[PDB]
Amino acid sequence: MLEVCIIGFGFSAIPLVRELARTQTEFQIISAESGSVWDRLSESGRLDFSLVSSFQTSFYSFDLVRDYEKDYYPTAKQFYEMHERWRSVYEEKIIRDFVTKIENFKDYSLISTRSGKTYEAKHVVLATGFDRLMNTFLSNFDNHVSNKTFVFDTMGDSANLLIAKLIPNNNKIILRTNGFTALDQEVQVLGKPFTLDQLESPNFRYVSSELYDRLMMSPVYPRTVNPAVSYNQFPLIRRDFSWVDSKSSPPNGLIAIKYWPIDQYYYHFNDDLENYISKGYLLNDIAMWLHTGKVILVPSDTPINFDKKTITYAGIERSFHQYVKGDAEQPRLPTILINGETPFEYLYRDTFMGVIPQRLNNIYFLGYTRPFTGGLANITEMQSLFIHKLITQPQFHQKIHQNLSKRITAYNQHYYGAAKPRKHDHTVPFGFYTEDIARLIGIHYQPNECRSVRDLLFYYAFPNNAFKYRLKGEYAVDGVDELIQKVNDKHDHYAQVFVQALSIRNMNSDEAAEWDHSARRFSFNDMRHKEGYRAFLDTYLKAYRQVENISVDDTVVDEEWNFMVKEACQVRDKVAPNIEEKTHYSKDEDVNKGIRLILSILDSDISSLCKFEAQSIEFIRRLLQPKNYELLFIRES
Ligand SMILES: Cc1cc2nc3c(=O)[nH]c(=O)nc-3n(C[C@H](O)[C@H](O)[C@H](O)COP(=O)(O)OP(=O)(O)OC[C@H]3O[C@@H](n4cnc5c(N)ncnc54)[C@H](O)[C@@H]3O)c2cc1C
Ligand SMILES: N[C@@H](Cc1c[nH]c2c(Br)cccc12)C(=O)O
Repeated sequence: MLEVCIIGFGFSAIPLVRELARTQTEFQIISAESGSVWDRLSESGRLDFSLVSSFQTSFYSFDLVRDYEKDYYPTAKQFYEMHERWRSVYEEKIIRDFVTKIENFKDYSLISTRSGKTYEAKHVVLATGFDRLMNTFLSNFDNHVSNKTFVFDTMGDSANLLIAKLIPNNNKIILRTNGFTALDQEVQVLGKPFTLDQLESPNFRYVSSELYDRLMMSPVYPRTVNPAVSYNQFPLIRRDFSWVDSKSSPPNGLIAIKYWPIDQYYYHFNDDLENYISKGYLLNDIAMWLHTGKVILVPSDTPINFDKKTITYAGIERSFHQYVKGDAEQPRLPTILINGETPFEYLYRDTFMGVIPQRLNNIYFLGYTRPFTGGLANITEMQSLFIHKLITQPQFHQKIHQNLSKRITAYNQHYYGAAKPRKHDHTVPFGFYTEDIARLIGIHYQPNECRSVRDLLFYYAFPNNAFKYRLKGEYAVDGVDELIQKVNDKHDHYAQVFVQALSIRNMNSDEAAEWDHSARRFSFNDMRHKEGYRAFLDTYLKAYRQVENISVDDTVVDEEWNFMVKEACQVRDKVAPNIEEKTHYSKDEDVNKGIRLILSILDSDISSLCKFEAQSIEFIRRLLQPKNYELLFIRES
């Protein structure tokens, strides 16, 4: 009988197949001939976009140890070509067929296929991905539509990509919204560019959930009164977060869109716009679209006449060309019968770590946990080590399953509280998930074992990418030592994000919210750095039309649209005049000061250590024994 059957091979299954081949575990893959969305987008020539996730979090450790030389955002073409390169390695192990039913029993599972062939396996892994209706909308989208009005009822990464393609052709975008969370995918720290995944320092949650809440949540929750932040200029971008009932922040279930801020897009791509646009690097600054009025937010109750294709706002019956409603992604799961009898019903919170459904036996889910920020690779690489250890080591399989129900209950209370299950429950902060899996597997690090300040920087400030836990130990990948060294040298050993915790150690949430936005350019949604890129935007729109071979008449002025923009931007026109020039930027001066201190005692032992320095050395000493380190779902009962 087959030891392992993997149903679905695209991207999530790659790191698991690598570990099974290394231990020479008997496995077989069954994946359909149709392929994935990247296959459909390749055949139609629609891989002309880039990832919302950084290279260091979007490619696997065993690829990064060879190819990493700098931080950047890969293209969809590079992402798919990596999918194809690995499929070529493992094509001999893939049966091209479609699984239609799985009958799960106490020790094995009976797998049925579309061709009629039957397979038995002791361990079954599902890595089939998700179905999304927006995928087909992207696959049939005509990029030549011009001078039309579009109404979106949902905002997301796919809607933002569609808007990025609609803006340059003089298309007007109406968002009937109940709010959305948008974050600059790259920010500046003292002028230097940082992708947002670099500044999350998740292990500071072990100090206190309140400190880490003040570290992260001011750009999400309306905590600052600073008139330069987008959620003060456009209050309809605010979401209702009354569902949050956990003390772990950012909460599980929170989703955000990652976009190019126009100032960072200009920094990277201005000197070769047409080539970068053709490569897939598209300006998608939703904050810039609201600033210029190319996108307006209207209340969700704004009346739409779907018969006449009109939307009534600002006393205007605005005709629209197309209405866009996003869907909810659902896992591509085949029919699964518990004990061969009872249909299994998927529920993320009824699985352990998104991997182990407790209603089934020896069935594992790979690729259904979504990262809040960064690429899926961080999640699926850690999931693949977790699944591999469960499959190949019976004492670990036993240790996890003996109290599986209690682990799931303890996990849900920690990350969801008393909140009822939501459709977005599968979204987790990547630095929390990778660390949780590392502690479950035993490839984690110990904060009490740091001896120098450099050790505390690596533990707390170095991002919890998958490869961070593959330097030594059971699942070490060769070359990670050089990779971690290269990453440390290019990011000043992450002292800058370490210093942020130093700077807000004695602040309350309101003081930290104001300190976050006291910078000349605060990380996310800074509306002071948009107007200065208006002329560049015109250059961008022209470069886009040349790449796409489009002729767009942008002379006819839409006085009706300008009237709706004025109605929609009343709050902006009231709060933006209150933006005041300042002589000191507290965050910049505090972070620059702390970096000087940290880099001066970088190699000193913590035991071998006039006031800011004194409270910082005390803060550094307390880091050896964090008081919020307990994670109940890690324990065996
Ligand atoms: C438009 C879009 C943009 C994205 N951008 C990013 C990004 O920037 N960064 C990021 O980290 N992630 C991104 N993702 C998510 C992720 O990278 C992709 O979803 C990727 O395909 C990984 O999914 P997967 O390998 O789990 O499943 P897939 O690769 O989608 O599918 C695995 C395979 O399983 C097969 N299969 C399914 N059901 C069966 C069955 N019953 N029997 C047999 N075979 C089956 C399918 O045919 C498919 O070929 C994006 C996703 C989409 C749709
Ligand atoms: N702590 C840094 C970066 C940061 C804050 N909040 C974030 C969220 Br939410 C997602 C990703 C990154 C960040 C800062 O304060 O600028």
